[PDB]
Amino acid sequence: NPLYQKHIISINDLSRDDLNLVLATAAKLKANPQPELLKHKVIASAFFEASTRTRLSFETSMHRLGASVVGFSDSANTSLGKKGETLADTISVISTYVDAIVMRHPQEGAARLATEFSGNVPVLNAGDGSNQHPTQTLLDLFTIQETQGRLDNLHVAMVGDLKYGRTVHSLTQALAKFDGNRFYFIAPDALAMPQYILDMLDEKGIAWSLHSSIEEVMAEVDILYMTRVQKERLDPSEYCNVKAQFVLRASDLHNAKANMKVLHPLPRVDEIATDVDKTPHAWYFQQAGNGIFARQALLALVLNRDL
Amino acid sequence: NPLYQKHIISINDLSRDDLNLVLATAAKLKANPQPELLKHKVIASAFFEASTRTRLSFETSMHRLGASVVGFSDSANTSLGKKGETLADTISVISTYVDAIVMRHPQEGAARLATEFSGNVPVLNAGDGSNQHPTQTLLDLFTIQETQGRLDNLHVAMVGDLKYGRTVHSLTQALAKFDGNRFYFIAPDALAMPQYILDMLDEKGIAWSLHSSIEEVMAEVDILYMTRVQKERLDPSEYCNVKAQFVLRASDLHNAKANMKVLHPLPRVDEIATDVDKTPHAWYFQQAGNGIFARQALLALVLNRDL
Amino acid sequence: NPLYQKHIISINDLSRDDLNLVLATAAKLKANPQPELLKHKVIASAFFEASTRTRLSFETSMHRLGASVVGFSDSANTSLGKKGETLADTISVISTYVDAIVMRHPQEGAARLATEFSGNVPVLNAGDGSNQHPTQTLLDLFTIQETQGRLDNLHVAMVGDLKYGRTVHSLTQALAKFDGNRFYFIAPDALAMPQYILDMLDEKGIAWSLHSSIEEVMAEVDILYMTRVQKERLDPSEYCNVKAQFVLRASDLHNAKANMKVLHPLPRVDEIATDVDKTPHAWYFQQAGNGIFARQALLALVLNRDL
Amino acid sequence: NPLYQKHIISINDLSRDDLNLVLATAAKLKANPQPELLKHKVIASAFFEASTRTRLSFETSMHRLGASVVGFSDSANTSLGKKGETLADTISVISTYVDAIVMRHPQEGAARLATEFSGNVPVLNAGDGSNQHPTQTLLDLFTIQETQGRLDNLHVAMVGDLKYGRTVHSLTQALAKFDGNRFYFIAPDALAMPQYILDMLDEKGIAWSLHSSIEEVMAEVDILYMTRVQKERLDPSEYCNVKAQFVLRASDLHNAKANMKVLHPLPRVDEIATDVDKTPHAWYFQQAGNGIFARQALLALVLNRDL
Amino acid sequence: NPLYQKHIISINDLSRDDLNLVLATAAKLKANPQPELLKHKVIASAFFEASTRTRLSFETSMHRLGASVVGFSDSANTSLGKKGETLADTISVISTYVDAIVMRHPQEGAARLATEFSGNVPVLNAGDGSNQHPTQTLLDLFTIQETQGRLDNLHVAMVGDLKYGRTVHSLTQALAKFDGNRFYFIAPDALAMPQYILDMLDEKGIAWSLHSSIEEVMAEVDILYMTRVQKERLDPSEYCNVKAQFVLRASDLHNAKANMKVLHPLPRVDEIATDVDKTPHAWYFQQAGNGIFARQALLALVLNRDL
Amino acid sequence: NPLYQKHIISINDLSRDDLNLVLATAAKLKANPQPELLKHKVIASAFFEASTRTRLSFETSMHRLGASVVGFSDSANTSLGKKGETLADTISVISTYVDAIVMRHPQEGAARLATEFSGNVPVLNAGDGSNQHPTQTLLDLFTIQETQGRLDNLHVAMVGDLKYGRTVHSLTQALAKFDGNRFYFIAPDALAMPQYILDMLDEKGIAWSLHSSIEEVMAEVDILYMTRVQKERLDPSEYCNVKAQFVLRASDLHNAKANMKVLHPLPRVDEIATDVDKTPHAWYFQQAGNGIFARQALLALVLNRDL
Repeated sequence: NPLYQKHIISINDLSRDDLNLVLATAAKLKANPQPELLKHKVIASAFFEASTRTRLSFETSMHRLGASVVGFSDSANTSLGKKGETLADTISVISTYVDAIVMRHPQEGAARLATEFSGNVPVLNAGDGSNQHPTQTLLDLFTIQETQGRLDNLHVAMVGDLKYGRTVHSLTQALAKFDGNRFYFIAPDALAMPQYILDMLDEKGIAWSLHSSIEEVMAEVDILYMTRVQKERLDPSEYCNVKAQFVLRASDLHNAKANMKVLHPLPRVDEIATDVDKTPHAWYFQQAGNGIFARQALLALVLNRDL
Repeated sequence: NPLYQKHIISINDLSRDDLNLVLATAAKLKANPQPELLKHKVIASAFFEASTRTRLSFETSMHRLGASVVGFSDSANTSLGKKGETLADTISVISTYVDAIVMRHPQEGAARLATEFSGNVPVLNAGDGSNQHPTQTLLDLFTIQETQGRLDNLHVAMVGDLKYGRTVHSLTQALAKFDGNRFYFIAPDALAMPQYILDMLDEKGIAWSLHSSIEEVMAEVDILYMTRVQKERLDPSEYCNVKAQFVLRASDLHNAKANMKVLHPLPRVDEIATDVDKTPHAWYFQQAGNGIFARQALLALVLNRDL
Repeated sequence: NPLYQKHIISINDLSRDDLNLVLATAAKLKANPQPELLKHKVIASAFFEASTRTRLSFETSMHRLGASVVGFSDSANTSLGKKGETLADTISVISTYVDAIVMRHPQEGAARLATEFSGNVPVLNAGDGSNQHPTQTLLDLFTIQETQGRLDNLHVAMVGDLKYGRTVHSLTQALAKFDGNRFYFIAPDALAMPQYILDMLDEKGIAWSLHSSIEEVMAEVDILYMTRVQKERLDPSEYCNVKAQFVLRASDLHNAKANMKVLHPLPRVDEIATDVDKTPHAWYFQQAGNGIFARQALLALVLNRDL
Repeated sequence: NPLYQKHIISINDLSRDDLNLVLATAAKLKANPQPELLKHKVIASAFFEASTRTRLSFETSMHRLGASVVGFSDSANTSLGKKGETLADTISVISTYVDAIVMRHPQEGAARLATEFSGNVPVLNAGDGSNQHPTQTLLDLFTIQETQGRLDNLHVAMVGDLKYGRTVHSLTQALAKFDGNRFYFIAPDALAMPQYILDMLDEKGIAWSLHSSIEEVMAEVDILYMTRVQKERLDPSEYCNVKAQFVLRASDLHNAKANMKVLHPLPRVDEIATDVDKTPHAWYFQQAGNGIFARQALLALVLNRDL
Repeated sequence: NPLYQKHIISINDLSRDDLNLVLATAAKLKANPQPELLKHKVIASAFFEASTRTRLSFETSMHRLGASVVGFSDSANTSLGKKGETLADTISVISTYVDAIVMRHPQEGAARLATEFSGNVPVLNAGDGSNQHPTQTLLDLFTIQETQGRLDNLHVAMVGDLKYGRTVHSLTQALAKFDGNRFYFIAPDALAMPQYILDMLDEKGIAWSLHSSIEEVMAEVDILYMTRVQKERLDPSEYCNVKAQFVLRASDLHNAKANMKVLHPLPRVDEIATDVDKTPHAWYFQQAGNGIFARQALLALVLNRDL
Repeated sequence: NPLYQKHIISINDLSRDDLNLVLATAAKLKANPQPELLKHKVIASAFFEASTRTRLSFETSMHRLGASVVGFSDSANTSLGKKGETLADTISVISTYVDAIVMRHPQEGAARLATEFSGNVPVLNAGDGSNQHPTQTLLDLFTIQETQGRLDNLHVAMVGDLKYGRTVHSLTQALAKFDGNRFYFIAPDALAMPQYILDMLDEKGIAWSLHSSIEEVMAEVDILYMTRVQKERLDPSEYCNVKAQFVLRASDLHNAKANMKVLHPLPRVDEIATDVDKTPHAWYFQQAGNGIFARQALLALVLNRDL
């Protein structure tokens, strides 16, 4: 168990074998629950910015494995919020209480920074600004493997705010660990996929391309990964991109392949019309449900050495 | 068990037998706790408006039966609060996590709407604007039965904001399912009992009347059900009714019958003077305590098929 | 077990034997956990002002002993916050639900007041304005005993905001129960140790003195107890004292004794430079960690009669 | 010239001869302007609450007579607004600068209070909370005399917020100084004409009556004086009366007498439909225009001894 | 005198002869002031949105001609601001007081609307949202004629926010009334010159072109008219254009013609570096100073029939 | 006339002869008004922070001499307030309109800075943060000369906030220009008279001393100059000094000399009890009234060359 007590900060820190281990464990737990695997563990749920899916799915997963939970959903009633306490001190103190810390924070690098102050307590990154979202990627991969039967040789389009989308940074890096995947990036110029991601793809000799509409790749993709504009992260010089520039409607799916799935880490705003919800391609709610198995798997592996 | 996996949205959806089943189960649990009845259940506590009694009594009840709890007490740190997510999407995602959803929301019909998006997950309405409050009614009935020995042939006065009082809408409908109850409604004209409630009573041939003071019915009632003006729900054209128009003081109880109990779903503001708290008639804190047994009963029946 | 079902409001209400019992129990639990001691207990975590350490350490302690937790971290989404409910009514209702109430409130005397409305439910004071903080004192004593091997015949300096520091009021009273302790108080004139504390020391014939710098006592102390200026409690006529008047830096420790420990109930603001964190004297994070054992001990003793 | 250097605070302080003198002077100025009557006077325009008509008509009148103006339209940038200065000190200082003070203030009695601090400088009350509005009354009388040819033996209805309407308090008192006027008061019960006004009418043996609609007096009135609900002055227990309870529409004028005029001190909100503006009865804009002649007259008489 | 009592709302309503009359009058007044031309006039200065140049230059001009001024610089202390009065009623009442109304309002068409309610009182448009600014254009033309000796056969570049720039809408229309002018428009795509302006130029057979930098027209222009991004008028989908896209620096003027002048209606933000202020081309402060003569001229012509 | 077109920024820039010229002119105008001295002048009243006395007395003085006034009492509705315009640009533009600028601004050095952008237009400093208030000093000197018959060989106490009191900085410098004055400074340590003032007194060999109560100098002073704590200028580390530390009551005047006058530039807050107002020593309202003659004098001298 390479994941035992491992900090889970960036997909960059995980190997393909690490990913495969989590996915296999998640599949096993989906089939055979272990209500007491983490009995007598107490885990911190430390959310410094808003969340519905990530926090509630993480906490549910903790309880499904028998662990207890303490924490907060915003910093306003913490001593950090009201008394001037630093994040470093906050983590140091919490790490004397709990067996693991799940943390979401608006600043890039906050989770990595937390590991410097958490002593021997594993930190799991539930999102650090626009940087990384490794556990979203674990459930995304689980979902892709479940619907496509594999994680290699896929055609994957990512649409929307790729600049600020921590979801796509992690997912692109993860898929780049498998053979022969092909990427299509569709974003406003201002919210393009960051150069550092593209450079990584080039170093690996991975094929990718840019496009100005969903329509021009619709016939070719196995996975259409839609994203929300990260409104709360935008620089003022980017506010013209607040409205979704690419909106998916049911009619846009006319030439989609039979195996194609529309994914979306959620929440969605204007980028997916609700009429998509009724097509066989809509898979974002199934995807969200898979967060339970992916996160149970990760918690079990990080907190229980014996496989 | 007719309640197994049933959505609990409106008293209108429940039969008298349903009510009797919950009450009998609540009495049984009051006498013989079952700390593990709901072991391995995880329940969502989804509160979109303020609550003390309803949320904490519901969560306590969950723990008393061995269930775990995830959720929120306000929408501000959810993706609905900060990222523009719809309520429908919120429920859809939460329903992939938990075994039941307890939900309170400021908009009439929100709980019913949630059932359209919760898939196979039971929704329990902890209050939907000024509409329904079925679990308050369950504990009210439990309390009335406990102090009066029956739910039929009672004289019941309801006082205060009957227009916006979801408590009295549900309770009136429930009591209308039993034989021979007599209702006295005492409210400002602007906050009168809604016509749809009155029409229902007329269809059943149930006796009711309107009055302009507590004093004129005090000698006749078995139950005096006081309510708070629903200040946060009032239309501007109703702000003159913010102050309690009927205030109960200990001296007003001089001609009360020996069996008479003052109920109040709470919280109270100005409508009950604290000197009432010392009289044998004051029963609102006992009533609140009965929320534990009523809500345990409901949870047990909804989530465990075998009686 | 003298602590069984005892309200824990003020150090004034506890005897030296009471304190010794908690400390011995805490040491025992540190060595031999009891994951099921409080199984089937449900405890209220009722926080009406901000907290990181106190609330999370208390809740963790509850879970470590197998108890469940319900409550809130601020009053904003309670009926007290939104519907005008009194604190008295709030406590009365919560006390019908839970087996104990842990409460922090911004008003001096609030915890004592709560005991008047909690019926047969024990109230544990997690801080009542600038008055008392008994559980901070329990962990402080545990920490002092752990590093000094005793609680008598010590030289203890307290620095910073002693007027509003509920931490030092409780700790001074506790240490005054043991033989031969010597106190050094270092505070701005405006935030001096309250006269009522000093009078108590005089009645017991306890030696104490005032000083205008850390340096003048550094060579003599076993414990340097630093505090944060209670900014949110200051009268406007005291705002000049918001900035720490005594700042501890690593260089100030040049003549500290080898056994000397720097304590701080935390959070800290400007009063301890982070370079202190690396010296052998820094013990505030260890101190915070001891909150788990002290609070487990207190919960176990209050809620389980059999030792 | 009885008005020379007279404080103009309440209609109560003026005699019928005083009123007649202002009106005759206003008529004369309407016919023959005196651009230099007040040359070398400087007058303070001191407005502590909002105004369009009163302030701009007063200042225009000052300039039409050759006077200069200094002052403010709100207290926010005065030392009273930002530095904690009392109203008394404010008036004392301003009275060392100017030849007269025109003052509007939200508190009843403020203008009277100002006269205690203004030394030998005349104060003219442009409205003091819900109390008096003497200069509105002067222009109202001018307008009534202009359209009816007299101020005696009229039938005058006043409609709307009579409780808080400083306009109607002053106007009723003024009209009560002439022979044989008959009053009809039409107001919500909560905003009825104050008892002190009614008592005055009774002492003089003046006929008045209350009515619950405009329609029931429409055929009989010479003057229909409409008013705005004084929203910014209402007690919370009066907020149900924010919406106009009596709305005048053109169709309501079907049985109005040929000489009947609709007056309104303005601003109007919902109480007069704009279709009234086109009928021969609409006279509120003419009325507002007469503020120039009435206020010129008052200024000329107060500030220039020689008639 | 074609301008006598004329509403001055849009440049569209003025002829080339009208413009020439104002300019000739302005030149004459610049050379020979008439301190008493408008003695005994009172003019309203009615500003419903912010202004430095327009309001103060207009009021100064009024005083230079001997007129008096009443009004407001924001609507907050008017009855429109605090009592719910409509703009229409506001204008109707003010028009009974004054001899002319100068009005600036945030809504396009507000000045035109005012003329419907001002009776026989001339309205002068000091800016109506993003629509028209006729008096800015009068001073611009005066300034162009002063520096170029003519208003025909010029090369004029307009730069910045041409969509929301009421300044350039009026100025383009005015210059289109003279022979042979050539326009260069340099704007972000989102803030391009409105189609209705361009269509007008096409109808007249006027040469114009679009460009993406100042540099590409610098060598050819007689007038470089810079503008501020109208931040307070931008739609959210335009917020990316808040920062000036074209910034003029002294070094950019290296190939400017000797007669070239940089104009800017002001205020400027980031679009003109202060090092331009020292070059012979900088003429925006001279331009602002010419507002006095242009506005005196307009006031004199509108309010005094005899030339 | 050395003052003709002179910028009036700091008392430091004026000679004793300059001061004597203003005072003699003020006395002459007090005795013989000149209603047309400044006819055809237009002056800017540019107030960027709150004022009652300074702005209204300045504007009154302008009108008393026949000048007109344009300006603003706060920056909120200027283009500086709403459109991002710099102060420099604001002054540059205003200086093309008016014959002089009276300016008050919250930032030290703002008036001096304005002179760099005002071209040939004189700037008169009505207060620049905590720095200078030259026109307050002119009226103070006028008042001292009026009550003491001289400006030399006086005993003058200054009390309150001397650090932030622009009033006392200017007044101390002015009095230091005359022979043999003796100063007593009474202030909280935190708000002591600035060192740069004290150094100036030392360079001139002027006697001064510090005291901790009004009482210890009461018997010796000719002038008791009280001041308000400059609350809006205080650093947070000074907020303990918000309440007046020295409060003057009528009883404190028991041993005052018969010629002693209490001055206060006003507004006052808590530092002078209103019972002082009735004693012969109270002279602050007379002092404020003298602002008219001092400011008329200054305006006349600055704007009219011929004496």
